[PDB]
Amino acid sequence: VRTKKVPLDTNHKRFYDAFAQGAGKLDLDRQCVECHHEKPGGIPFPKNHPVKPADGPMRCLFCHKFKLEH
Ligand code: HEM
Ligand code: HEM
Ligand code: NA
Repeated sequence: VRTKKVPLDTNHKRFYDAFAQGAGKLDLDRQCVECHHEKPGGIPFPKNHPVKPADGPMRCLFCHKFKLEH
């Protein structure tokens, strides 16, 4: 099935804007961890979600596309 896109909402608008301005996806991915992380606090990944790699950030934007894209 389809994997979920980045919500276009107040929580993610700055990433949409940064992306539109030329920000690299790896730099953006690093900022996602602020909220999307493991216990305690924040927004935990579901069971079975991929875990972070040794080299560089988990590539959020590779699997979770922005909406409004071409
Ligand atoms: C960083 C660029 C980033 C990504 C990528 C990302 C993705 C993401 C997904 C795929 C979801 C699930 C949406 C769904 O189930 O349909 C999701 C949900 C939420 N996020 Fe997020 N997110 C990124 C960054 C951040 C940051 C920095 C925050 C905190 C300010 C944040 C927060 C949230 C919240 C809350 C949700 C729940 C659904 C919603 O209200 O949007 N995300 N994110
Ligand atoms: C990068 C750190 C990253 C974030 C942020 C992120 C978010 C995220 C959320 C919030 C969910 C839950 C969705 C829901 O509530 O229904 C979620 C689930 C899935 N993800 Fe993810 N994800 C990040 C990284 C990655 C990477 C690198 C991949 C692919 C290798 C990936 C894929 C998936 C899949 C599949 C799911 C379940 C289906 C879905 O809900 O989209 N994520 N992710
Ligand atoms: Na990426």
